[PDB]
Amino acid sequence: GSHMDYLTGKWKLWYKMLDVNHDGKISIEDVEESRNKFTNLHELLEEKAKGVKVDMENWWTEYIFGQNGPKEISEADFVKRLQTAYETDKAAFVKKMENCFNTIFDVIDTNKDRQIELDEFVLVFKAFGHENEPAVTKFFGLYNAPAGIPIKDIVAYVKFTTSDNSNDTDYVNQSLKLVL
Ligand SMILES: [Ca+2]
Ligand SMILES: [Ca+2]
Repeated sequence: GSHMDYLTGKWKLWYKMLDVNHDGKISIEDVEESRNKFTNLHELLEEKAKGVKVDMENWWTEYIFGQNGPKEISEADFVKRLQTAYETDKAAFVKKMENCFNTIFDVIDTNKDRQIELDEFVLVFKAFGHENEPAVTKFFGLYNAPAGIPIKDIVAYVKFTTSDNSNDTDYVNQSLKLVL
């Protein structure tokens, strides 16, 4: 239904952000390119960087790939598995999406002040291959928190990945059509 058609569009858009190497699959080269450029661009040294790399890779294997999952994920396979999950238990699906973005936004939280500064936010996109800096910054401005968007803005990506309502004012859906 239309609930699903609007959601399918957001899920496909979210797939293109995750596919860092624009090859139509989610694979280990995506995990490696994103984690390597995240640590390098935060001026991290070898130990703290590898610890950040373990954290990034655990996020991918838990919330994207899934245990007992395929080695590579197409967009079709990605939307098929998210659709099946939403149809079987929506409440559980929302919780998993909450748990997902809670994990990643803590990685993005580099100073650990439990908020997402402008610098932390532009760099996760830059690490994930997205260099539209005026569009990331205008995206940041939409949340009226100039010096710090609190990490309970995973509720924005919860809306983006779980809401079935085409009427929502979704700043994530709006700005990712500009950044990527
Ligand atoms: Ca890829
Ligand atoms: Ca921070």
